[PDB]
Amino acid sequence: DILQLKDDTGVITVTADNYPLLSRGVPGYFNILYITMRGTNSNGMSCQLCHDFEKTYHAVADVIRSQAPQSLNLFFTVDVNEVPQLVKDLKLQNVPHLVVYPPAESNKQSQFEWKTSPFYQYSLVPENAENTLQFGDFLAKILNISITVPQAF
Repeated sequence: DILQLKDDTGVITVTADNYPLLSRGVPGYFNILYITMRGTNSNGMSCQLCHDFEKTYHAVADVIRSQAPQSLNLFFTVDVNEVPQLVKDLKLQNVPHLVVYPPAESNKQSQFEWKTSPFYQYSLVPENAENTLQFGDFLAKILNISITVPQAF
């Protein structure tokens, strides 16, 4: 049922409704979680970084979905204005974040939670908002795959 939540871009949107379930993970699957903010903040200010990496996020997702079909990974996106519980649980203080949860150890499955499970974090800064190569390499190393991201020469 979880796998079928993927939109046409192959990305699953976290909601306040499905979050309690999704945060419990899927056995064997990595969780790639983009934590963002697509609207304005309370101050009425946009998040240019969120918007920029969003496109980088999807490009790399598409590449991996196409070149690593066997790969046990799930791509998620959560907006901090839409899922306040995830914001509290994850003690979020800013955006955007990109974190990757490895699958829980089988013997420790029932104790898996986005909130308490260790994760890799890809450092998001304006300097790499659009570097699909570097982000691609990041995931390829974690997922143990070899990919080629379109970037010309």
